[PDB]
Amino acid sequence: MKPLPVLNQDTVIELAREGGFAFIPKLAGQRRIALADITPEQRQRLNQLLNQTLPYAQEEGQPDSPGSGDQRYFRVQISYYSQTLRSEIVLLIPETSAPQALVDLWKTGQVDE
Repeated sequence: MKPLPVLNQDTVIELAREGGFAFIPKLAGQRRIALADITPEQRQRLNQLLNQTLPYAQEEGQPDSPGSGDQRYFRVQISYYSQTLRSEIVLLIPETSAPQALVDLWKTGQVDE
């Protein structure tokens, strides 16, 4: 088993949602976090922060919640640089098919299990 690349000093998660019908800033919802662009403490505090916010935040509205737009899609780009494996992984799939991993990656951004 080789689960997703755990958040390390060489991990970079970047997710962005687009689609709908009209190009509107509010429909951006972009989130690019690069651990390699911050300090060790900053990373740990960041992960713990967001995670600690989950139980302190509202509830999710199913893998695909209602709203405006006609064609929505999620784009998750996981950039991981290791010794044996050094590359990035981009995934783009419509919201209508957005798996729990996608909806969870944009919300928590942590390995699903």
